[PDB]
Amino acid sequence: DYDIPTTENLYFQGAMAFDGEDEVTGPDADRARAAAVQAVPGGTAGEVETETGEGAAAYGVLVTRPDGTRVEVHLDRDFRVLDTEPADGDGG
Repeated sequence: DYDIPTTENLYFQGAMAFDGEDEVTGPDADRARAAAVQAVPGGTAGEVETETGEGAAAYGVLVTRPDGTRVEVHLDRDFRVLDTEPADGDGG
């Protein structure tokens, strides 16, 4: 929701974000802790992180199972951050 509403599929996840998708921090370390039970309180283990990169809105939204698995999506007005990333809880 923080990123640009004119992104790729980043405007689809936000929908389920109205449940319990709170604000994370940036890295997967925080998203895994929040999206775990912090974002799973609404309906699914998926929160929303907000980071700052070289672009504009270096934020992300992860949503999956509160078992450590999350789907962090890259959303940046950089016009190149509209993809997603399967959060393995470790963050590679």
